[PDB]
Amino acid sequence: MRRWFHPNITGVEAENLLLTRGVDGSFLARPSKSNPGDFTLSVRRNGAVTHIKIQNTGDYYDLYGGEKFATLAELVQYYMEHHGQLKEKNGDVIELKYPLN
Repeated sequence: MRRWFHPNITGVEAENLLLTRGVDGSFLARPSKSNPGDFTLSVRRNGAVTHIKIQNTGDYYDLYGGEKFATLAELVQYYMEHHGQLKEKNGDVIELKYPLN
């Protein structure tokens, strides 16, 4: 739903927040600089932060592949509930565990 969304932050303030007040599995979503309109999930795992690109085609949201969603909040809820399905690049499963509010 809402509190893990941070309109207010840069990629670097996202890594700050997650490394000082996060734990592994902490995540937030934030507007993208790499492509406006889109958003990006900054996820903490193994002490580091990964940034995953969320596509907004204006017709649905996805992770440039995968299941399609009408809303951002629905995308994040599916991946919180469905633990094996978010994988970045090298098939590496990433757990969306603890929202960084």
